[PDB]
Amino acid sequence: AMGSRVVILFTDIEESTALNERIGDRAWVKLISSHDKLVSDLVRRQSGHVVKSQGDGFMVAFARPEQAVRCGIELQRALRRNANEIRVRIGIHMGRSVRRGDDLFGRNVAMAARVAAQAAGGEILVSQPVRDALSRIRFDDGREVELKGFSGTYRLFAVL
Amino acid sequence: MGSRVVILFTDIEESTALNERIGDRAWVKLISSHDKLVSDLVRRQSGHVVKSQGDGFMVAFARPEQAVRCGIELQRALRRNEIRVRIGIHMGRSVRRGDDLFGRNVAMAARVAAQAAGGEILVSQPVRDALSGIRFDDGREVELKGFSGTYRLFAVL
Ligand SMILES: [Ca+2]
Ligand SMILES: [Ca+2]
Repeated sequence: AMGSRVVILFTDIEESTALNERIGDRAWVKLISSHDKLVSDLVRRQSGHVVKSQGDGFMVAFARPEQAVRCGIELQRALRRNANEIRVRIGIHMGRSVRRGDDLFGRNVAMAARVAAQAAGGEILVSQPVRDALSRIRFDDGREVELKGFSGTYRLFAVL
Repeated sequence: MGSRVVILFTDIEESTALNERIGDRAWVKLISSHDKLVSDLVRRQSGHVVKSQGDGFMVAFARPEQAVRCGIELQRALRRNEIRVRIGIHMGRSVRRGDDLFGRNVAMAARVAAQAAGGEILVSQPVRDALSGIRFDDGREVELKGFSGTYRLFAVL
């Protein structure tokens, strides 16, 4: 089979451009640097690696889905603690994808990005394969969506 | 808010549908050759690829004519070859740290590219004004997400 199994987590900040415009570039560079360090550290704690990041978005790879979910939960908790300003959406999907360079390519990379794009600020959504892989962490009963660039319907599950 | 820089974004129109159509094997081959093409052409105009992810590139140039020429050669090259790519170009101060670019003008460049049609090179008004060899349309006025008001964007003819 083409490619290797990987669990891909995408995250990005809700309305980051408006935030940047509000607080100005000096404050934004500090904010996004602090955020990057936060994400990086929490990823490393779950034996993940940040594959790509640009602006307010990150693509992260894990070997096991429980690591990816644990990382998301800790990130959302950490962001809530900080707020006591920044909300992030998190999406997780797993499947085979092709490593080329220090990037990942293939339909399951794109799918992971769409699972994330479906998530509200403050929310962690996972694809059905992730939910099913973790069925033995708690999930809602899912909602049915259609993902940009893909035919058919997909059920996405919120982490509780 | 950092050094003056010209920022070019490009990305493939509906790459996901494309991937699903030809399959991963074919897609990885396609995007690998596309990456080679873009990298080649950027270097030809003294640009520097700052970030690339999936079907997209963020590119830095010193001068707006370099960015526009690069965009023109890339569209021409792609025609000689199906994929359509959006190209957007903006200029302004951006913070350049750790081999990356930060700030509102990076976001603005991405918004300009996102407004471009496949096969189009769209530039912001500061880029058009700096180039006053290169011909533009009369512009179109649009809202860009995250920014207040409207912006006039100009296609390269
Ligand atoms: Ca965002
Ligand atoms: Ca695209």
